[PDB]
Amino acid sequence: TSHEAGIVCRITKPALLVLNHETAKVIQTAFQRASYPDITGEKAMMLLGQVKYGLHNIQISHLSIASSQVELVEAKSIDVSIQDVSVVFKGTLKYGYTTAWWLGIDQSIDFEIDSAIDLQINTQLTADSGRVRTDAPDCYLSFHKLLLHLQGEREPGWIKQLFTNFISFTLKLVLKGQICKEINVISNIMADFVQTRAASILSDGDIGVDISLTGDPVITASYLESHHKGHFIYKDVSEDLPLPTFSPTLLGDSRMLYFWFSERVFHSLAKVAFQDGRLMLSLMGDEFKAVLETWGFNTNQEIFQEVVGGFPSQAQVTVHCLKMPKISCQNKGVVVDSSVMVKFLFPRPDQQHSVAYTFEEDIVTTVQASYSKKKLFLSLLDFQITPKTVSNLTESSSESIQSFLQSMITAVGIPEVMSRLEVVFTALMNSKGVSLFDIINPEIITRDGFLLLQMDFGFPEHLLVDFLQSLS
Ligand SMILES: CCCCCCCC/C=C\CCCCCCCC(=O)OC[C@H](COP(=O)(O)OCC[N+](C)(C)C)OC(=O)CCCCCCC/C=C\CCCCCCCC
Ligand SMILES: CCCCCCCC/C=C\CCCCCCCC(=O)OC[C@H](COP(=O)(O)OCC[N+](C)(C)C)OC(=O)CCCCCCC/C=C\CCCCCCCC
Ligand SMILES: CCCCCCCC/C=C\CCCCCCCC(=O)O[C@H]1CC[C@@]2(C)C(=CC[C@H]3[C@@H]4CC[C@H]([C@H](C)CCCC(C)C)[C@@]4(C)CC[C@@H]32)C1
Ligand SMILES: CCCCCCCC/C=C\CCCCCCCC(=O)O[C@H]1CC[C@@]2(C)C(=CC[C@H]3[C@@H]4CC[C@H]([C@H](C)CCCC(C)C)[C@@]4(C)CC[C@@H]32)C1
Ligand SMILES: *[C@@H]1O[C@H](CO[C@@H]2O[C@@H](C)[C@@H](O)[C@@H](O)[C@@H]2O)[C@@H](O[C@H]2O[C@H](CO)[C@@H](O)[C@H](O)[C@H]2NC(C)=O)[C@H](O)[C@H]1NC(C)=O
Ligand SMILES: [Cl-]
Repeated sequence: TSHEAGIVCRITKPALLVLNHETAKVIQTAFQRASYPDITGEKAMMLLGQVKYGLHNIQISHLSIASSQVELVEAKSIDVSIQDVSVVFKGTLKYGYTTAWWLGIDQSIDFEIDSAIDLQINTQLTADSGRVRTDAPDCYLSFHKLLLHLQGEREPGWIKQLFTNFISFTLKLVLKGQICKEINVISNIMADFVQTRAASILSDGDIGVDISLTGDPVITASYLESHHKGHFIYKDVSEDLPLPTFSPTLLGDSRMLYFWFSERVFHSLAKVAFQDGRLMLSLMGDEFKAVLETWGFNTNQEIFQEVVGGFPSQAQVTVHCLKMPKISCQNKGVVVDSSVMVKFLFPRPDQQHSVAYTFEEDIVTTVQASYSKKKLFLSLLDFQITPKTVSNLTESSSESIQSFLQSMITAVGIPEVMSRLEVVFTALMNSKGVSLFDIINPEIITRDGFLLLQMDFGFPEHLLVDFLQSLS
């Protein structure tokens, strides 16, 4: 089929398989969070009269898991089978022979309950409140054993029989209610957390993002796919604009993670970014000098002397966008068409001899992108510069002074701004946790109308441990 979405996330079977390595940590958390209530009553026992009993303070004492498999069922669910969770519970048995007063005082015996269980959890994914919800109403438990063992192996005659006939089957059913219920809460905590962190990665100060879902997620034998709006929000105003169409066939399913972004999302980001007054740069005395030195030039050079010239520590250059930049994705790259104002001031003791220029121009850049060693790299495939109105502010002006400045915009300006841009977007990623992941051979691929992120990842097994630990 086809979906209306600004942003699409596709998590493939291979990704689930490396995620499955930590299924046991999740099941462990579920058992540790479950409540096991006191089992009490007072029953007539054979030859022994009314006996009042209670199993008390049931606590998990040991828990291990043998293995887990994961399978995607087309249009239905993510199905995880877990074999041989062995749980040892401990508790305290308290009873007294109520009617048989001649048999002596009430008793207290420590016990353990030993079980082995296979679980089958079939999780369905649905949209709720623009959020992906998880639901496993089909959560199967199969007990291999549930055996009571008293400390000291005491048997007056009524205990093993009572446990077997009145206690285990209703306990099994209580166990299932608690475990399955708690599998459901952890699953929804983990789903909601990812979504909130996704949104956080796309947010900054007064800039937020709406990644509300546009329909129920999709499951096939090969992947699962969520479709989001991707509208940027500025000071809590958003524009609920029509959604671009998305075609599932656009994506492969061999990498672990695919992210498809419409160019409409870039339009949205350029829009709020411009509104926030962010698309600007200022270089004063020694910052201007430092920028030239980065690109292999030097304010003390002969060729800079007529422009800068005597007081290079007092140079001033500003760039700012005049209107919102225009961003397109194309097969060749991402094209940003920017209308800028570049202002120069290289003062002299006499202000009449200060070189002072302003350049209104469109600069169009075709850019390709790389991710490597935890950094974003931006590449210039080509550029075009078309001035609209150049102004000199003093008499100190010449076709060759103007052409020096233009050449600086081109040779130093463009590559400097690109450098600053990649540094800024890399720091936005890092500060939101992206650095912590092992992103493996990611590809950034531009096409007509959309950008593609494809990658494998490594899951630092300690990150899930700490998150589950942080749940308390
Ligand atoms: C679409 C991207 C917009 C930028 C591309 C336009 C090309 C540039 C066009 C013209 C250049 C002229 C001006 C050059 C100066 C910019 C270069 C630079 O020097 O610096 C980049 C700055 C960051 O500088 P600054 O914030 O300190 O402001 C400084 C301003 N002053 C001090 C007043 C607060 O501007 C920014 O980066 C703006 C972006 C910040 C967005 C923050 C929200 C985080 C959201 C998402 C993260 C990534 C999205 C993931 C992919 C989804 C698809 C969209
Ligand atoms: C993480 C999901 C990866 C796989 C899904 C890929 C889809 C990606 C979609 C969108 C991108 C969103 C990014 C994913 C979220 C992690 C981002 C992250 O890098 O965040 C780091 C933090 C660590 O510190 P902090 O929480 O204090 O935040 C403060 C962070 N600072 C201090 C660095 C600023 O948090 C953490 O890493 C918490 C890590 C544990 C949370 C796992 C939640 C669900 C993941 C796996 C489920 C395992 C179940 C196995 C069953 C499989 C059966 C199929
Ligand atoms: C992994 C590398 C991350 C680094 C990526 C850096 C790229 C940054 C750039 C752009 C950010 C893109 C923003 C896009 C918006 C995405 C929206 C977005 O966040 O989509 C998320 C929606 C929910 C979910 C489908 C997901 C994640 C994992 C899923 C969960 C894993 C386990 C969960 C099971 C239910 C657990 C069952 C266990 C039990 C023992 C039976 C499961 C499947 C629930 C749903 C999530 C992606
Ligand atoms: C001495 C100096 C005097 C000169 C004065 C200066 C004068 C200069 C004047 C004007 C300069 C203007 C020209 C420069 C404009 C260049 C435009 C320019 O560089 O535009 C680029 C801006 C960043 C971006 C939007 C882009 C394309 C790629 C995008 C990236 C793709 C994925 C990236 C994700 C966030 C990361 C996911 C990776 C994951 C962690 C695995 C993403 C979306 C970041 C944003 C970029 C185009
Ligand atoms: C900006 O410099 C002007 C002199 O420069 C030339 O003309 C520019 C338009 C530009 O093409 C540049 O490359 C050329 O070198 C200057 O313009 C005029 O004014 C002065 C004094 O009134 C006059 O002597 C000069 O000959 C005039 N030139 C022309 C061709 O019009 C202008 O004064 C200056 N701007 C300001 C406000 O300082
Ligand atoms: Cl006894």
